[PDB]
Amino acid sequence: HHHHHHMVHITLDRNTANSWLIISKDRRQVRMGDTHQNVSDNKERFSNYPMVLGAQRFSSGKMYWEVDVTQKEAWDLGVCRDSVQRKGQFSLSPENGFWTIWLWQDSYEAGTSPQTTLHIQVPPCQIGIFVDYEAGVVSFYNITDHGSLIYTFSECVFAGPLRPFFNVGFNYSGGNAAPLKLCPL
Ligand SMILES: O=C(NC1CC1)c1cnn2cccnc12
Repeated sequence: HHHHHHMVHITLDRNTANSWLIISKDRRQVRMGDTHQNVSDNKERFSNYPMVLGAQRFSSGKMYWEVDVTQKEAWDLGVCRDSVQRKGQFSLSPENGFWTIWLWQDSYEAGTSPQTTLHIQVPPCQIGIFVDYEAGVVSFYNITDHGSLIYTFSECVFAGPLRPFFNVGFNYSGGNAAPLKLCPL
């Protein structure tokens, strides 16, 4: 690709975070805590899953950012509608306002309904996420493998402002404590 020049500075929005997440002072890293993080509940917080949104809202243009996933067993990344459901159980699908990929149990999948098998030869340590609002496109790139394409959602129906979306995953195994980190430009 050649999308790096639409690079945007993403930061995490503490107020949207699940109450077990720990966001770094610079708002560029997030990890699962071993307990509730002593914050009040609010209507923005994802209740059921270890999710958090970026602070930035996008309604036009082309946007690109990169996320470090080093040594994680499980995660979800992409974008979502600002109006996605926060409370209770839900599936990650474009019908529910999410454009995502994930790692789960040694397989990578795109958040279609039903989910789509990805073919990645080089397990990624960093993921690039590209959004073209006007074109209706969300694309994912393997930064570890010279920027190779992972997946493209096209004909997307955003139907409102978009926010960067993150899921650090549960850590039942003790092997998924590592953070998600927004990578420098
Ligand atoms: O964005 C959408 N689809 C594209 C990404 C694959 C999309 C969002 N809601 N919805 C409802 C019916 C059909 N397609 C949709």
